[PDB]
Amino acid sequence: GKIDKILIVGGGTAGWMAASYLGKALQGTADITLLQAPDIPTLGVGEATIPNLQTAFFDFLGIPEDEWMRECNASYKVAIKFINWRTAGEGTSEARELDGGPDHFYHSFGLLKYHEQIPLSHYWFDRSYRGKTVEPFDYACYKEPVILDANRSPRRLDGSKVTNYAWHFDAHLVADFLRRFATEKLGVRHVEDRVEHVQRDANGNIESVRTATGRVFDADLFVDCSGFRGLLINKAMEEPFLDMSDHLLNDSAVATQVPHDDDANGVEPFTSAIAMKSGWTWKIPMLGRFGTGYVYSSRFATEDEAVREFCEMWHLDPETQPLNRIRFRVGRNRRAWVGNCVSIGTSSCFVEPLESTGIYFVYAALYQLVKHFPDKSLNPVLTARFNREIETMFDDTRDFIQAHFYFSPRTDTPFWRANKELRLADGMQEKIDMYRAGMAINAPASDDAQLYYGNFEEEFRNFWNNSNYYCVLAGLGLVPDAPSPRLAHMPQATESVDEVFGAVKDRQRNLLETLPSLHEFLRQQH
Amino acid sequence: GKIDKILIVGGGTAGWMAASYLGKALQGTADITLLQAPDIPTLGVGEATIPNLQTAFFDFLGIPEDEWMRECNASYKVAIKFINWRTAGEGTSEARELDGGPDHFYHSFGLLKYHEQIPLSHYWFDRSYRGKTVEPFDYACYKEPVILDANRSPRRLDGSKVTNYAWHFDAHLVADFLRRFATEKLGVRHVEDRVEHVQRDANGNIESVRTATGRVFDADLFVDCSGFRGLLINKAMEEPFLDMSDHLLNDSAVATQVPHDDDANGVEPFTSAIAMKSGWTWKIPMLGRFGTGYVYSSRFATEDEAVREFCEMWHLDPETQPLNRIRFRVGRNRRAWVGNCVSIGTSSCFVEPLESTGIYFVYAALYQLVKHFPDKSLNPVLTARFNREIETMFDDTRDFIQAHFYFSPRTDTPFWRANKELRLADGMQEKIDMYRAGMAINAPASDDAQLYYGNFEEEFRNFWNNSNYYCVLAGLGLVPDAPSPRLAHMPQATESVDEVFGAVKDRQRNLLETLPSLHEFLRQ
Repeated sequence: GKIDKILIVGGGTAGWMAASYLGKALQGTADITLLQAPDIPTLGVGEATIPNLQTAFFDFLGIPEDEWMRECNASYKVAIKFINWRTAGEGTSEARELDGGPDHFYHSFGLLKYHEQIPLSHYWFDRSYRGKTVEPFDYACYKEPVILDANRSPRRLDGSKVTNYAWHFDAHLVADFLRRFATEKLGVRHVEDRVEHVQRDANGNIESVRTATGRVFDADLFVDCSGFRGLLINKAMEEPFLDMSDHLLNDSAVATQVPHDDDANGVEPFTSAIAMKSGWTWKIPMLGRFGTGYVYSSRFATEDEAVREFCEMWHLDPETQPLNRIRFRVGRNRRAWVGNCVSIGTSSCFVEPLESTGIYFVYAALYQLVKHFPDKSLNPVLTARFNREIETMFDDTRDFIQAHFYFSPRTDTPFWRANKELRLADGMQEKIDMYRAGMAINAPASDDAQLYYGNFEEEFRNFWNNSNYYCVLAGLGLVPDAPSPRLAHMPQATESVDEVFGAVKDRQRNLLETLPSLHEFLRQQH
Repeated sequence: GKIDKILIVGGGTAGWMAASYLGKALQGTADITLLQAPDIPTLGVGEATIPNLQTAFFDFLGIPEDEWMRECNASYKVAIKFINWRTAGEGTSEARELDGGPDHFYHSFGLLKYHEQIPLSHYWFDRSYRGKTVEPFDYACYKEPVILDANRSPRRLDGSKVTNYAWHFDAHLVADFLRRFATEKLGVRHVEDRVEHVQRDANGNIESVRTATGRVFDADLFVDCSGFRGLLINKAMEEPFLDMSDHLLNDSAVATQVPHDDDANGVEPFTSAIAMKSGWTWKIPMLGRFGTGYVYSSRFATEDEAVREFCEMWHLDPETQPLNRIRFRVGRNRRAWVGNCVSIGTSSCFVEPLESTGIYFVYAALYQLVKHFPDKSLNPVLTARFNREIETMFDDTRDFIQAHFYFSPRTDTPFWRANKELRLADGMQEKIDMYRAGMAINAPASDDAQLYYGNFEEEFRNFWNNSNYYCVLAGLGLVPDAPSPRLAHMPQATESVDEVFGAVKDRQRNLLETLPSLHEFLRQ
């Protein structure tokens, strides 16, 4: 028979996302309960997202962007801005000078146009390599950088959208919002209780969960949203966790939230990823405040050193500033789903938030869970395919992230040097090989915005694509060995591409002149 | 420095396709010569194709469908009709009875509708498993079977397309067309001569090709289109061919062209794949003629037996009917491209034409070749990526075709029983497991037709998709173990699905009444 009963263990963000998505997907055909025990609450230190959060998650739920944004005090994200990844020095919020300008580059959500079937990146590098341009890749190929430099809104005062964007918010507010939504609109049962004992049967499946009050919860399917502890997937099911520290040295964070006077300084329409001596710091602007965290490697800095260098960066008192000290569990389970137990969220996998993938990993996995939905016979092929989708989503992100450090030119601290001594995974070395040979890496099948950020399957298959790779690699200074050989056979195309770079320049100038500041737009809403 | 000179060796279908495509892609920036020896030419036994022949090949060349179709006396293909794959007996052109009707099923180019993000196949099976319908998958889910039963045109008299379609033609005619195009409009040099000696250098790359007349041709890149011989890739470069007869028993054919009275019988808008005792037989309708070929396994039938059983099927006289007897090389090179030598066509790989992939393999490889186009330094990464794309293209097709034989329920001859004793490749076994578990296999990311058969990278990535698997597997009688578990959680979706089946029944009925016969349309 069908799954009748689902027990979600863990509240927080993944828990209530799971409750909401499953509540919606299976509405009226399964009874869902979430077990949540109270925890020491943390500061809201900020979460950055990607555009398909609206199209894959909130639209699936039937929640308009305006409804959730209002309740979560959200702001807009047009790009990640990478600061000081190429220059030596202390951890500072000001960009250093590099070749006549600030040491920054953007990874934005813009689409990279094709010209005559070839991505603009390849024409850019062709001209760069032959000294016909010295303009950075991101300024040449995307309208976004010029308007991000001026803190522009991604929407006009009349509401019309000029660029792809996503969101900055306090995760706690979003979890709250979803808890209200699941319990009130979807009849998800909320039980405040603490897991004391997980009972397994002779097949290794979870039979039930007994709580500290002595209540027993049985279900056909268990969803582990307990975070790093992995109370079901690791403690009960004994599934091993794969530590990825031969690829990823960062395992810790110190974080806080800082009041901000938006009236005096405006709001930045981007996340900042500020390179540090032994890691990097996020800055996630919200309304009246920003979230910030130094992600660092315990192998290269003590907790005290990280605290001191994070506080000094922001001119905060390390003795009195409210701080979150976090030790992460980096990596993934050998298998995300085992028996009748599916892990979702950090109980499944975690990588540092360098590319804003944390929330995405939750709803991407829920999408895959519903796609591979079992009945009570729990057909093993469903479980196996789900696992393969999760493993690829994680490993590809792990690789992509590793490359941000591996290809930094910095040699100034033990941390930056040690990153160059790690190996890239085989699959990543293959992409780098291709990239050096002038190939696109996972070119999107279409340069259409909507078809990509609006159709989840397409986006899941092609999650890190050529645009993403060139932003990061060319950003850091890794470029191909020579221009794509095809281009020498396309003289007309290399002439006419001039008008494509020109149309980018025009949009850059026109948007810079007509767009209001992000702050101007936010005040109008509120 | 860039590739300045290309030598194509061999000038049949693949050679002239290669000449046209490269001549177009590299126009004015590379000198191309084609070398072709006068061979005993074969009967035109017919070729069936898939819709992206227009969008990925002829469109690339800038040649309208009307131009080439008229010059190659082409006809229209809407589907492959599989006949007698489920019933015991002799090789006959007429479908036997099975469960109250003819033993046939269609594999159409039509698109399978999604309903509530789920392919129609899944709702069909759910209804079928629960005894709500006895209707075959193809008639439930596609408008095509009903209009194909009546030999309807895929275009109205006014020109409007009512369904996806491809083409039937004599390859010899298209190749001529392409020869005229490459030579007259793209400056490709045609040399009629035989290869006598291929000289290689110290790195093992081809330095030059010397001919029987003593002429010496050098190039930066060599394209082997020499067919099964592999004069360059296998013989000169010594790249091993990988035989794949552990997945595919068929290795031979007896083929001919049969005159056809279109005025009396009409023209079938489909290729027929007619199951035989020791293989299967294609029927490819053209204008006033059909191409036909018995594809068979030499391990199960002698050439004589095949000849007799093929001639008896079509009421031909074996003593006087012109026949081609072919022995195929089944499989692919270990690597399609080695050093400065790229194989394109049957010099590269071959599988029986059960799913009309032969021409597709040429332009698909040509597309990949241009995408991974080298300079004179022959970056090893471009070569390896190209090789990987060819392996996958080929192996996926090999697997899909094996499935046509492995899941046939026939046990009446040694040939049908021996197919069941082969192994499916690990990738294919995984797909079958997924299918049984109620999953879509390689569902199209989009429900949309144009975006699929009109964007090559999209179709290459997703070439055998869920629609194809269901057509063939459900056609043959392999269906999932139980309905997709999701559907029991979608009561509103399984209710509203009825008006989707209804809409198909409607289009069936409507087009059956309003469409001209294919005969009618061709005459125009």
